[PDB]
Amino acid sequence: MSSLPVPYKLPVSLSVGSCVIIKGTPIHSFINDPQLQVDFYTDMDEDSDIAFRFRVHFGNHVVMNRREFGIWMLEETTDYVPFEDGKQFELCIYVHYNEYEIKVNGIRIYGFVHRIPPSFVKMVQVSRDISLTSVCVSN
Repeated sequence: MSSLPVPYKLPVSLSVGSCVIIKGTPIHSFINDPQLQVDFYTDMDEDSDIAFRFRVHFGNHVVMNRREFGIWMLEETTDYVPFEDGKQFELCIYVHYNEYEIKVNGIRIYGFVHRIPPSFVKMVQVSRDISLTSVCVSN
């Protein structure tokens, strides 16, 4: 009604210089392990490979990884998660030549190096404990 379906699937084409911009609000923040997940898939089904998963445990940490043929690779984390319960955030994922750069409300929190070319990404999926207002791919 007032927000997009979650989980949400958007077909995309990414190039160097692209930015995936997600606007939403953390909800259910009183539960034990509230989360946000963003997956960059290489095809339209959820069994396809994942170039980049960004999984936030709100108030705790972010875990990032890549899946090929069902197998997860080298996991990366940071405890820098500057979201606010019940307040809208702007999550920007910039596609650079060498990495995805993740900014939360304008502040870089991480850079995840490409394991496969970002041009291989065909779909972005947003899931878990958010209300989702908008998603798009800019430039």
